[PDB]
Amino acid sequence: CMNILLYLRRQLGHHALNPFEANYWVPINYSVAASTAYDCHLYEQSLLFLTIHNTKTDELDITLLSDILSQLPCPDAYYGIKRETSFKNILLKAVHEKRSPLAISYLDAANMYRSNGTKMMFSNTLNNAGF
Amino acid sequence: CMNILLYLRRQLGHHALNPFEANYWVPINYSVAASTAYDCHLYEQSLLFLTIHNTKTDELDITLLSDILSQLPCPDAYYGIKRETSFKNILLKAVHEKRSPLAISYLDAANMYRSNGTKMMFSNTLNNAGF
Repeated sequence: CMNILLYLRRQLGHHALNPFEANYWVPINYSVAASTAYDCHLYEQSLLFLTIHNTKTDELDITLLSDILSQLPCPDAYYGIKRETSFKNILLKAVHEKRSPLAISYLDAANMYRSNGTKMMFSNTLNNAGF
Repeated sequence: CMNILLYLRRQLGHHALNPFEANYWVPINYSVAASTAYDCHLYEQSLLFLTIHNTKTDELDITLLSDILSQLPCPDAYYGIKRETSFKNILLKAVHEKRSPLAISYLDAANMYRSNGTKMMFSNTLNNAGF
């Protein structure tokens, strides 16, 4: 369904003034299509559908955008949106970056001592660091 | 016996050219006295005997000096004598500082799997680092 929607989108709709109007020349909602795409694991399509909706109505879902940026295979992703800067957010940022200064080992040690998939993150950081 | 030795060394020697040779009025080898003092747990006294012996014979026991400086209460000890660096001198020097740069945690982690005392040094390094 996403493929046929995109395929109709590329073709020039009849008596359509705007190419984006040709995208909506079939009346569809881009948020639900983008959610289905991200559930279909083809993330570039989900990003395209988000861009369609934002260019139309500016209705980007922050949760969906953050999740897409996370799971997206591109290297410089997951930094597209800036989450509320808490300890957990910088813990995730460190475990994704895998940095030695202010290493995620310190953050996960704080989590374990304070009893706050953190275990998987700690083990991954330990194995990827070298210890 | 060490108390008598020191008491006699302190006294003014009649027709004695040097206070140095006055410290050697009773013929003895100060190196064995210093080793006994180190075994007597009076490390400052052991260093005094070691330096008087080195003033006489210039024949200090390097291993004995390292053993003395390992337990000396002064914080800026352990660096008087340099041990030619190997993968055991780096670890032992980093244990004392308990520092995160040039991580003693890293060297301990490497040695715990390369199999190159440690069962307490590692735990104390981890505790001192704060993890």
